[PDB]
Amino acid sequence: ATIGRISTGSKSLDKLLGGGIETQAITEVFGEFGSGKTQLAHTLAVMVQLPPEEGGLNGSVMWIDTENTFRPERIREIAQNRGLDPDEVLKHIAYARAFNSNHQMLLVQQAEDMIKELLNTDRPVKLLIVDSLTSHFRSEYIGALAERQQKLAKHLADLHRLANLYDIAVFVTNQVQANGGHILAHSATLRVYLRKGKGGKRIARLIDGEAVFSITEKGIED
Ligand SMILES: Oc1cc2ccccc2cc1O
Repeated sequence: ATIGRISTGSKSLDKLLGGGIETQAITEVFGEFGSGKTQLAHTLAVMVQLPPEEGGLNGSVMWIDTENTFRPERIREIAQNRGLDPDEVLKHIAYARAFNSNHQMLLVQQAEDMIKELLNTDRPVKLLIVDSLTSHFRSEYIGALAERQQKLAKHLADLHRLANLYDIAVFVTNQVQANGGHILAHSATLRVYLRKGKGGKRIARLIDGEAVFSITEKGIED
């Protein structure tokens, strides 16, 4: 398949990304608590449902939530301010809460079943969100870094296989602050560092110019 792109909602961020986040790729956004990673996830879950003329892929979404941070009311707001019907937008987001890192890994295998079911339809899965990808692994493997890296590596390999096999954009978040970070090392297709700037602006930079945007009723925008 050709590489599809999903607009982030921000022209600035889209330019930095070459048009938007790519299908057949894992995009990892990392930064401190409160930097806006989950807001970007919510925005992408709406944008992907637009037609290509508006920066979407007419796509369905699957969302694995590890921190109980998914907010349907926020999806509704973004959808209503992106000219979409909020009920339709929510009906095309499949949502699951991961109880722990092992359940998170099983949910990726489960996601493949729904991906296959929708593959030949007019609303194939085009976006798989894992927010947060690392939080359970970090808490469960304190003092056991080598084992943590083994499990994360298999999890990321599973996500890669889905991205490439089914032409999906995988978008993952990773909280990194004071003294923290192996990030996801070199595993993601693309690493985006997100931070707060003056006056509530958010700033994004590719790791391996900078885009600037705001969090608004449209999700994010210039
Ligand atoms: O109904 C489902 C929703 C999911 C969401 C994320 C990952 C896997 C899922 C599997 C489901 O059957």
